[PDB]
Amino acid sequence: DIDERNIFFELFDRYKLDKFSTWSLQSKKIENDPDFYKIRDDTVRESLFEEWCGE
Repeated sequence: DIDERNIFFELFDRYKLDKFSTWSLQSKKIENDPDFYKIRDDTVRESLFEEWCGE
């Protein structure tokens, strides 16, 4: 419940995604990384990205 989210943006910056371009080009990219599995809810993972994008 919003806490853990910033972890993924953090991961998401760690690998400098594009939080706007695609969810997965960024996430299928962070995929194999144990950090995509920080949260077992994939339905939350991509919601992360959108907040962090302009967070």
